[PDB]
Amino acid sequence: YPYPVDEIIGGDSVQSIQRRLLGTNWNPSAHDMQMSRIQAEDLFELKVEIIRKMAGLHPSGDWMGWGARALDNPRTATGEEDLARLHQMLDDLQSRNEQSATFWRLVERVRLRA
Repeated sequence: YPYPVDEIIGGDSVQSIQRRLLGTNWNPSAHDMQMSRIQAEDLFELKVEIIRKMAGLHPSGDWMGWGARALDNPRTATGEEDLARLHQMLDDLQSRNEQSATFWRLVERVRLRA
């Protein structure tokens, strides 16, 4: 796995995503810790790929500092985006770059440098 669990990219880390996945489960079993860690690693790796892509497509956006917040979903239980949806977003950016709906949606969401 390419990232230590405490390395922060775009304002998130594996550990911070795991904490969000755990939600109100303040005393999780070892089983729930394992499950949330595996899911958090998968989400983080994908988020980083999207954030790095957007950082170049959108230099005015503070992608490396705050990009993870632009990938939240207000309609999910944890606020994390669905894994398959993140894959769809990355495919859209890889296929169509700044001509994609994903590019424009993310440009509108993200905090700017200025």
